[PDB]
Amino acid sequence: EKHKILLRLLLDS
Repeated sequence: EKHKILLRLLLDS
């Protein structure tokens, strides 16, 4: 579930 949280924090900008 670590790879899902990183992907969302980034492409958010």
